[PDB]
Formats: sequence, C-alpha cells, structure tokens
Amino acid sequence: MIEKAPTNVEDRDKAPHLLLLAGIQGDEPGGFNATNLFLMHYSVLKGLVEVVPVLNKPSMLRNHRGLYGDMNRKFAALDKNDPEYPTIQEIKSLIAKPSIDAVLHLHDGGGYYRPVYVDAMLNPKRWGNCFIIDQDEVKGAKFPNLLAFANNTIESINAHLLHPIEEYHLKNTRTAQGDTEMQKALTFYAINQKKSAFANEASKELPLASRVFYHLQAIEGLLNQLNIPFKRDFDLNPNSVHALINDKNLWAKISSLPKMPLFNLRPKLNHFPLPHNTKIPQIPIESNAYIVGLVKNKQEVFLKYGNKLMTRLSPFYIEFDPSLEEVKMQIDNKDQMVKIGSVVEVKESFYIHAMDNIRANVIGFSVSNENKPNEAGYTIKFKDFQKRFSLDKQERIYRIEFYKNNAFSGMILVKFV
Ligand SMILES: N[C@H](CCC[C@H](N)C(=O)O)C(=O)O
Ligand SMILES: [Ca+2]
Ligand SMILES: [Ca+2]
Ligand SMILES: [Ca+2]
Repeated sequence: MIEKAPTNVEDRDKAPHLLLLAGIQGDEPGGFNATNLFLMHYSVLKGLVEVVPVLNKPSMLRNHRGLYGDMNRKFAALDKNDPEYPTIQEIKSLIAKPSIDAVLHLHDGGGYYRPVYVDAMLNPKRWGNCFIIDQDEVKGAKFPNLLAFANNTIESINAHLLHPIEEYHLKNTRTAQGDTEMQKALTFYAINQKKSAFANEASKELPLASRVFYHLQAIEGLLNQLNIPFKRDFDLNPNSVHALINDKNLWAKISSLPKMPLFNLRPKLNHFPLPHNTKIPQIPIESNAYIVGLVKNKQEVFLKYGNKLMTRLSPFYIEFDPSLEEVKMQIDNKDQMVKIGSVVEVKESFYIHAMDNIRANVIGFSVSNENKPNEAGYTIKFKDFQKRFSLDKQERIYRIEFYKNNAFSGMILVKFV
C-alpha cells in the first residue's frame, strides 16, 4: 500500500479516506496504469487515498490473468494453504480498517455492458465501461447511499465520452440475492465491513490510454462525491494519458546500478551484472513508477513496466562488493569525483583516472582483445564506441563497469549529450 496524503499530517482526518485498488487480474493493464498515474501525478489535499496499485504482481509480470487462479474469487471461503492466502489477508485488513470509508476496485473487461441485450458485444453479461455496486445501500457506512454515489460518478464520466458506444451504465449485481461469483469477490467483502464499495470496469476493446482515461474519470468522479479534494499535474485526455504512460522520464534502478531509462532501451542487454545468491523477486528495484519489476524467463530476466517488456537482461551473477563509493573521472576536461551508481552527461570526452585495486571496463570501447581489460587512463570520445554496445536505441548511453578481483564494484553510465 502506498499513501497519497496531504503534506500536513493534520489534514488527513479532515475528509474521507478511499482505498483504491487495481491489478487483481494481471492482464488488465488499464486498472494498474491508472493507479500508477494516480500515484505519480495526483495530489490529495485533505483526507487520504490509500493505493494498492497492483494486487496480483506475480501475475502482472507474466501478463497473466492469475497465476494462482482468480484472486477476486478468494474473499469468502479460502484454504489456508492457498498461495495467495497471505496476500488476501493483507488486503482484507486494509479494507476493514476503521480509518477507511470507501473502496474503489478497478478492472478491465470485454465488450460493453448494457442493461438489456443488444448483441454479443453489448449485453448485460459484458463488463466493459460500467460502474458497479453490490447493492444500493449499505446501512452503517459513513456514506450509505451507494446508488446515489454511483449515479453521480457515472454522470461525471459520461460528461467526457470519447465515443457514444463508451457510455457508462450502472451495474448493480445484487450480490447478496444470489450472485455466487460476486459473493466471493472484493467489493462484497468490503460492504460486509460497512464500507461504501464500488468497482470500475473499463472496456478491453479500448486502447490502453483510453482505458486509463476512463479509470481516471471514475476515480475523479468518486473523489468528487466523497469530497476528497485533489489536483493533477496534467490535462485528462487520451493524448495526455498516453504521453504519461509512455514518458521518456520514467526510469528503473536495479540493485545499486545507475538509473536507466525505461523506454527506448535496446530489447536485449548482454552480460548484465546482477547480485549473486539473490532470488530475482528479491533484487531491489526502484522506479519513479509503481508498477515496475523483474521476472525470470528461462535464463533471461525481464524488466517489466506493467505488461510492457522494456528489455531482456542476459545476466551474469557476481558478488556486488559495495566498498567503492566514487571514482575520479575527467568529464569534458573537468576533473571530478563521480559516485558509483551515477549517470554522467558527456558533451565531448571522458577519462577515468587509474586506481590501484580497481579495473574499469568501458562497455563498447576497447584497445585490444583482452577479456578482463583495464581501460582507465584512456581519453574516450563518442567516435571511440562500437555503438551496438549502447544501453539505448539512440546509441548515446554506455556502461562503465568496475571490478575488484572477481567481484563487481559498480557501474557508472555515460550519456553523450
Ligand atoms: N469483472 C469483475 C467484476 C468484479 C466487480 C466487484 N464485485 C469487485 O470485486 O471489484 C469480476 O468478475 O471479478
Ligand atoms: Ca506529473
Ligand atoms: Ca477483472
Ligand atoms: Ca571495454
């Protein structure tokens, strides 16, 4: 769970609290791209929005609806030895917190819901582009009138339709009255804890940016009904959502390696250092986004951003010796200390000063066929690189890797600028 909170802690109790959740199915990227953009680009000014951006992260990383089955059918009876039992208990504990008032659960679904059968694409069994409640009232909730909240949220969404077919409709599943499937799902659990709970389903027939657009409209609609004041730092239209999903300023940092751009990496990165004796899901990974991770695929390690494959690492596993903190380098004539794990911009040249116990391999530069070269003490320019070794499709970013005997001492990136 990630909090979207006011800057002043005193403002937290001055408006309601929403729990916002997505990615219970790992192949529903509208939901988890919307929670990601909410976390990256919105501000909550009073009250609180608690976000679980992706509920089923292992499944997200495999672009899969659910590696362990349907996680959204595990909120009623569940065996203690279900692989997702611990995750389910964390989510139930979040939902049932006294400080939570409302829950909003995001999904992507095929076709377009209609309250009467129109055809195979548009009918009551479809889930696309609807706003869903389990029943019209939850007595004892802070906001008992789920129907009124839903209808007003639907008004807000329908004021911004991209095409008339995308019109939102209310879907009340009347779950207590015999819907056996919905009785095992998240929002019914939430109403049984006297929370006002809602689900938003964006149509899978839409492109991703348009799915995310509708999810964000639903979030904003509901926040308005709850009177949780918020801002965002962009204009809510599909172009503008697309730009933020595909933002060139997005980065990932694996272990103690430097930050790397998410987008426009080469599709494969070779001889990529990773810490040995560490399971892939335990390798630290940091990002300015909230849906990034690593997953093993045969002997490669995939860098994922939601369902997007950003690169395939061909790793070699090695001890990460953390002793080396900085390196003396000359950058464009200017001698300086550069921290291990840095990215340095280079206009013209660089030069690595020799070190007693450290060997430097500039990846893409060579002066011989030596397998473990030391390339400190060379003045290096763009023209000296074999471009195929660049990190990036643009051929501007190169790795410098440092070694102390058979251990890895760190990496610095140079970016030619
Ligand atoms: N298409 C979704 C709708 C679930 C809606 C609501 N009951 C929730 O738990 O969010 C499903 O079949 O799981
Ligand atoms: Ca922003
Ligand atoms: Ca779903
Ligand atoms: Ca080299």
